[PDB]
Amino acid sequence: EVPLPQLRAYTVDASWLQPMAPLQIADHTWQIGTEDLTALLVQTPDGAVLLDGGMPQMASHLLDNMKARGVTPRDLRLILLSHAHADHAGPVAELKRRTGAKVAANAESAVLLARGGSDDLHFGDGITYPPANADRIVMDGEVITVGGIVFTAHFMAGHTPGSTAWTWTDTRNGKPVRIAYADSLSAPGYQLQGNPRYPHLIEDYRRSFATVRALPCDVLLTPHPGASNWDYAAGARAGAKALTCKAYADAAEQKFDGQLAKETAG
Amino acid sequence: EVPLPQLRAYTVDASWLQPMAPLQIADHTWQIGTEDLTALLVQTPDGAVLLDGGMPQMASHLLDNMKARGVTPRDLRLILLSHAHADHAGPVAELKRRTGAKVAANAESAVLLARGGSDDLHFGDGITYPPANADRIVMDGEVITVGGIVFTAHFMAGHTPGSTAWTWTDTRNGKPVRIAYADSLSAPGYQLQGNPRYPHLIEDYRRSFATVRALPCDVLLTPHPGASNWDYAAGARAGAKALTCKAYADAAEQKFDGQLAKETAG
Amino acid sequence: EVPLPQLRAYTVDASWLQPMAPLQIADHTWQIGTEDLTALLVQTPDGAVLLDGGMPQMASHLLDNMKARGVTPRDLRLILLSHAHADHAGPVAELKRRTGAKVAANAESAVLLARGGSDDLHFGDGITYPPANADRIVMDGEVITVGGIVFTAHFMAGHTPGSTAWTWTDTRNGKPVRIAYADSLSAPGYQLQGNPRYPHLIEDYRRSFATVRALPCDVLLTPHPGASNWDYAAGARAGAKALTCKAYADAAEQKFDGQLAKETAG
Amino acid sequence: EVPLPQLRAYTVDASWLQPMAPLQIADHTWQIGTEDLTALLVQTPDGAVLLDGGMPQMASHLLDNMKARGVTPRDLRLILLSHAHADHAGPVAELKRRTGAKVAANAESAVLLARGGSDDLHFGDGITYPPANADRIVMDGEVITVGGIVFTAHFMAGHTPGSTAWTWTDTRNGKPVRIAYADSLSAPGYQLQGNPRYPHLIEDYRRSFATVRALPCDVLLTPHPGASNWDYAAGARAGAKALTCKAYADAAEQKFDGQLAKETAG
Ligand SMILES: O=C(O)c1cccc([C@@H](O)P(=O)(O)O)n1
Ligand SMILES: O=C(O)c1cccc([C@@H](O)P(=O)(O)O)n1
Ligand SMILES: O=C(O)c1cccc([C@@H](O)P(=O)(O)O)n1
Ligand SMILES: O=C(O)c1cccc([C@@H](O)P(=O)(O)O)n1
Ligand SMILES: [Zn+2]
Ligand SMILES: [Zn+2]
Ligand SMILES: [Zn+2]
Ligand SMILES: [Zn+2]
Repeated sequence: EVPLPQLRAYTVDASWLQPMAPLQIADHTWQIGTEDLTALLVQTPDGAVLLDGGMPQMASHLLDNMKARGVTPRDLRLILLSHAHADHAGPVAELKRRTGAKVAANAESAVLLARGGSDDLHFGDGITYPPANADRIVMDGEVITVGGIVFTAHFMAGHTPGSTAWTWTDTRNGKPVRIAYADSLSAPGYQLQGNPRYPHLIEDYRRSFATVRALPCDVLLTPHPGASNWDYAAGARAGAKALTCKAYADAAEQKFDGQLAKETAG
Repeated sequence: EVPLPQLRAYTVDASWLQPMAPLQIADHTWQIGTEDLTALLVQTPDGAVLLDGGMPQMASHLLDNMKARGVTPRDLRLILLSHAHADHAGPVAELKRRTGAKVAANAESAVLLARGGSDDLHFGDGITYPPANADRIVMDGEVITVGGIVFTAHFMAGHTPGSTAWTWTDTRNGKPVRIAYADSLSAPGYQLQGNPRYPHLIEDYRRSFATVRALPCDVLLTPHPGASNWDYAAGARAGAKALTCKAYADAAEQKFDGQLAKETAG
Repeated sequence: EVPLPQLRAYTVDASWLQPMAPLQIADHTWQIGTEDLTALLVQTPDGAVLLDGGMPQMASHLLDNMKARGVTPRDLRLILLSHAHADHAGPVAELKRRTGAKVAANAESAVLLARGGSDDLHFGDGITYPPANADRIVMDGEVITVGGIVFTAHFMAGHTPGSTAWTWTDTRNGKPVRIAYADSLSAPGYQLQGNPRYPHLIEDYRRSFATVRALPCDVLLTPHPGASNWDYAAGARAGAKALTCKAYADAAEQKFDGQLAKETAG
Repeated sequence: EVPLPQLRAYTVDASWLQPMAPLQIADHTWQIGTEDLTALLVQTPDGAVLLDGGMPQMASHLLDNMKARGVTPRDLRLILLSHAHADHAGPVAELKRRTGAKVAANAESAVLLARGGSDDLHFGDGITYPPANADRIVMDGEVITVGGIVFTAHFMAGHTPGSTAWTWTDTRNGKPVRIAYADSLSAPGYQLQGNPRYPHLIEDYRRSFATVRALPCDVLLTPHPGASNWDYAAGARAGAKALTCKAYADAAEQKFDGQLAKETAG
């Protein structure tokens, strides 16, 4: 006779968990996550901002890289998120406990974060992580300012209801660089049509392709670097092959249309 | 070079996950969990109560056994807990979504439940589960009444700060049976002395031994049946060898004293 | 010298607090709130649903009217909300404590409900109420079924980010009646243009006028009955003068356009 | 015919709302609240701590006094609480939004804080305030360290289940000063005996008198200064008549015994 199955851990490709030293993107913006998971540190004269943290076990590595950059735990002021899945919001609860950081997120991301990713619209309880509370709720197009760097929220619902693109302007060589950190536009194993948990899913993805296409976007970054053709291990040429926001959105829409056709067939 | 380790799932002995048919304890009280995890159903003319649910993957099995007993999802009114660890409160969030059930717990258990067992005083984030909210907060000695069965809370802090014994009076052969569902009194791998996260840990365990010793207790049940010498697979003799509350408390205190001595040596 | 001002209570017109006996709308749908605040009871063979509860002090009155209708506290299964302001969600926390009811709401309404209406985008902390937790989060167009009555959520953001219309089909004289419970479309004292807390406010109101115009709508009801020209004190002619959803939306848009023009001038 | 009563605001004596300039207690410790509500600022080389905030409308005044002391919003690191009633935790939610501050509290205080003081064991929904979340849960006897000042929690349940005394050592004239910020020991209008919401109320108060009597206590402060015979308007003699912790506890117990006798008679 047969016992219920053991709980299964959320396991990922090794490269997603491979630590890297900080990689500079612009004068105040650094990649400090792993080879294949983005975690952006933005350093200001008035404290630091983190956009995404990657997987739950990455907290101490993030703190090490912040230290290397001159950011102590007390200096971390704000955490922002692309979306509240385990491989991007994983270490947020632990980072809040170990630093001065407060979380800003939209309502959808906040409720998923507070559930630790449980009762996911598509994954159920298969991919969970330590829950955390949001300190500030943001609305579409709202700005947050830290040390004079202005971050704007652009909602792009689909991958999760709370999926967000974050944009800000940094500098490089004395010239402004408009950075767009755009969320995933994938739908991995999702039921797209007639989904009772997400009835307007397709309409939301279509709007989000348009949103991403139109972002202020000298440089595009994504939570998985491969999605925007970044190679974090490629040093001085890490961002050389990066997609524009237009090309990223077009690729995502073409992929999405193909998935829809397959779902209709399958 | 070396990636961060993969997340590790909370895995348990097979017998902890082995489904069993309902085993009657008294006229209205049934064991409906697994061979080695207690989940008690108390059926009243005015709805049902569940005390503990076991592991997260046990939700559907619990619902099956309730159905077998004549309890539909709408009939489940109340969930009570021994303590909010993954192997006793595991399926609570899912049960709340799939039934009419509301959760009553003390403040300590409620905050741990809402974190999904994360940031545990002793386990860190090693043993987590889907978070759930409590609908009612109870105080020490408070009663809750369902269909005329009266449940009394007896706080017994130690194993967790929110550890609770639940007592009620059922019947068997026309005579009252005072049932005591006493929580774990173990301290598995805990730092007992000078623990910065739990400075009065030893004082709390000592008080809890006294509390358990004095419970109204014709029949003792525990979240792990082995702790009270129950054998759920032994049919008509399942409870024959069960400890008294006095003997359970004495055994736990002797074990605890030995662990203290070993900690001092080790 | 001068002390800080005393806290000021949220006071309302007397008619908003004037109890009324249940007024039947269709075969299973009743108005059970006050003369000028809507609270709809929908009775099914499988339990009851409440849509809105009015002000915080209305809980006991609601329970009295439910009792008069044959609905005991245990029979109330579900609370739905138009929006989470004090004069519609006021008694929700108390109703959850005193009944079997669980709350279903969208993410925006859930986070405002959990704050008890504090940190409102427009009112600050001026209009607060006892906080409550949502048991189920719903997405736009999602359905909830109770005793065979099907409720559909239609998001209509503006008055609050989480403003929702609820629609369902009841019967009257053997014929179907498509009921639309549409939220407020007012913006009382709001900064409409360039609002940093709600940057897309005007775009959201415009979309919501279109949403309301298109609802399945044999009979329109609104949280303030006057907004849809209901007169709950008018007995057999209570709903005689009621607006269509089209006329309600058109009136709201004309009002809104006038407010925009005044804001530009003022 | 008669409408339901209007909501009634929580109004207090004018002196409770009378702003005062900062009054120094020891080298790093200041009273910065009102004439009759304590709010203690402790300034360290590594950020500031606030113990209590008074009433909800005191947030801006607190921020003004912090500014006068050289503490900017970003410098406020930690809020601690005596108990989570409206006249001590009132402005906590707003302070968290406007500063860098995180809240540390025990489980009981955290759950009451998250409800905004609603569903109080004794007051019901009569005295509510904006809800806030705790960032850190503390256990009895646990320490928190900021800039080298060590704060110790001493639970003293009774006035609320989560009532806490906070102790720390400051300096004055080159000598250590052991400061005890002891919570209220009052029971205003409480049912003491046989209270179904608080069955061990009397036992908890008795233990708390003993706890307070034994605190390290060169200087006693209380949330209402009058309770410890402080006069914040008396300048250089503000603390001259202050009670010892022993005398404060003895007075509270004598008062409590009298209230018990009256309850038995009345
Ligand atoms: O290309 C992307 O956007 C992408 C790539 C891989 C995986 C995913 C999502 O499943 P995650 O972001 O939740 O991991 N998204
Ligand atoms: O004897 C007991 O009380 C016992 C036995 C085994 C394991 C444990 C605790 O680790 P759990 O209750 O969290 O599983 N406790
Ligand atoms: O016509 C309406 O929709 C209306 C009427 C009066 C007041 C209001 C809003 O302020 P409330 O719904 O928050 O009370 N709205
Ligand atoms: O002496 C005291 O401790 C005292 C004095 C006045 C009022 C109270 C309590 O009601 P509060 O602390 O909730 O205001 N307590
Ligand atoms: Zn994802
Ligand atoms: Zn345990
Ligand atoms: Zn409103
Ligand atoms: Zn108080």
